[PDB]
Amino acid sequence: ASRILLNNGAKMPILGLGTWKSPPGQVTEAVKVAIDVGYRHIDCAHVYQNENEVGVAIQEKLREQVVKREELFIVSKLWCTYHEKGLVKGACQKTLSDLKLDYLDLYLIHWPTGFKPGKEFFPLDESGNVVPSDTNILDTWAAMEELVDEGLVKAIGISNFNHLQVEMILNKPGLKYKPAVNQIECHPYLTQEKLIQYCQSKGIVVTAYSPLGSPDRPWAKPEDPSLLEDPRIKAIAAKHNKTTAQVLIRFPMQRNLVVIPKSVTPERIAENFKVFDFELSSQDMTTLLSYNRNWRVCALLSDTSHKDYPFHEEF
Ligand SMILES: NC(=O)c1ccc[n+]([C@@H]2O[C@H](COP(=O)([O-])OP(=O)(O)OC[C@H]3O[C@@H](n4cnc5c(N)ncnc54)[C@H](OP(=O)(O)O)[C@@H]3O)[C@@H](O)[C@H]2O)c1
Ligand SMILES: O=C(O)Cn1ccc(=O)n(Cc2nc3cc(Cl)ccc3s2)c1=O
Repeated sequence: ASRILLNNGAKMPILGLGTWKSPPGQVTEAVKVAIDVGYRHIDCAHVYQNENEVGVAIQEKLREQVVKREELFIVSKLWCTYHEKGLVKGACQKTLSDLKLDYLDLYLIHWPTGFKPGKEFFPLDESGNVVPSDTNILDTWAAMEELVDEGLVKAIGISNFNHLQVEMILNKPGLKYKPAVNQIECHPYLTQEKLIQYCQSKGIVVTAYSPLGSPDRPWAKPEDPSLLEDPRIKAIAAKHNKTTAQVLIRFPMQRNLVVIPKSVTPERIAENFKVFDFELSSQDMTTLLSYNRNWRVCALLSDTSHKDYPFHEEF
């Protein structure tokens, strides 16, 4: 299928467009091209500082009668500096206003960690440590629940939560909505078998981010492993007469995951969509999973001491 069923009864397209690091100057066109070749899910975030430009793309294609809103699946994320209960609605309404939407299909707690509230997205002390806020996961969740109850969002979830932090919400006394989705880093070098096992066994859909290894991540090192340049994957792709990326995208799809590859390059936006016309074999799958090195690209070492930092646990 092209969409997966969420616990709120809605269907989420398994392929969406990533927008982290998509420059404002270029993401409007990115989103317009994506919608034209068939993407219906867009992954956004206030912290990406481009939601206005996404918004412009979406409104235009609506008005062009290319798509209707009910066909779109728009995701955004509550940033760490807005975890306080009194800050959540405003944060959501800023995103809705930027995107020019009257609701979000899915809204996620971006990271489990709260940061000191203020203008700066990554507030630092004088020694380079990120300054936390005195917020906890459960209170933030209750604020997320309100947004559903108020019709601002159809569904809520989490992102970058380890299985203990997921359990905390699941077991929350007086829980109103279970998380629909957990959006985590996932690719052949970080295959997340245990967390995916956990999440799926709980009826929680897993979305795979940085499926191509985020080669444009601002802290990349030349010596870092590169999925897109991996000769082993290239060979699997050539066998299927597909590109390396196409394979890297088809891989999470065959694990019953949602996947959200990012591009602002029109030809790669279309390339990345052409993944519904082939299947990776059982061996292929097995082979890609064996490349796991539990290697992640998205972490924040300056925040490792946070009580809620997620990657100290095994999964
Ligand atoms: N929840 C979170 O904490 C979190 C964290 C990280 C990412 N995510 C989400 O996941 C999305 C995807 O992850 P990502 O942006 O980190 O990286 P990604 O999708 O793994 O890779 C994006 C990089 O790959 C390039 N690229 C795209 N298609 C290509 C192709 N067919 N061939 C060769 N290169 C290609 C892009 O180049 P161009 O764009 O220049 O073409 C860009 O430099 C993000 O944009 C964001 O929406 C969520
Ligand atoms: O947030 C995004 O979607 C993209 N993104 C942007 C900047 C960046 O440094 N990172 C790494 C982070 N790691 C943590 C780790 C934790 Cl515990 C909290 C926040 C972050 S941010 C990043 O993933």
